[PDB]
Amino acid sequence: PQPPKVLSTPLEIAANLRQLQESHDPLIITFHDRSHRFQSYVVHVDRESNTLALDEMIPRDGEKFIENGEHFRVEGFHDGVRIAWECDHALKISEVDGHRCYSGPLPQEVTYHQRRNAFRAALKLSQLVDIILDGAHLKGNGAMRGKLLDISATGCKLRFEGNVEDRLQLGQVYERFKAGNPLGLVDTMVELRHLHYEERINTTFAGVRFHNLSGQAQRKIESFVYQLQRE
Repeated sequence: PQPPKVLSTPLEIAANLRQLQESHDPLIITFHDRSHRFQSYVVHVDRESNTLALDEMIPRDGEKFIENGEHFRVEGFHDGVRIAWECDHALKISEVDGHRCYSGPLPQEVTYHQRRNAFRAALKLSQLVDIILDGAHLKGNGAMRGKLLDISATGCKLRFEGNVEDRLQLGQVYERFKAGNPLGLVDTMVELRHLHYEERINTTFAGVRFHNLSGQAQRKIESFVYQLQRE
């Protein structure tokens, strides 16, 4: 679990906002009591002037709510961290070289949340590792063949052809998980944490957590994770 850090100083607040800016990290703007989510970007951060400017709404019609001076929440990711805050102040709509933006004071507080205990390295789609998901509590007939999509020191993301939801159970433990080269995992225990089926591409994705791993198994998983980002 663990809740997000609450950043409450102009120094920290501006530093994180500058990162969203310099990286052009997309923001999702949600207006109070309005379903639709709009997109923006941080385009100006000036701590001395206590000024923050957001990029023109997308869709453009959302600018209407800023004119209405409606309250909204803003959230964006930077290097895996969810940076979020509330804007309850009136913004000024400005236009520079045709590009418009909304500027106002820096938020008094910003939340900083990153929930994963270990970095997940994604595998190139052209180099997916073959895996087998199996165990005594697996429903249906036979072990399930699949592919490894991402992996961290603590778990991994798997891919299975077709819909396999009914053959699995959230929270269930599978003691016969295997992974081919270059991991060479055998008789590994994994616990299903999340899954969903995507009809459009007839694929079920699942997130599992490792359990009771030997040192050798850990060093092998961790060295792969390390190597995956080496490239």
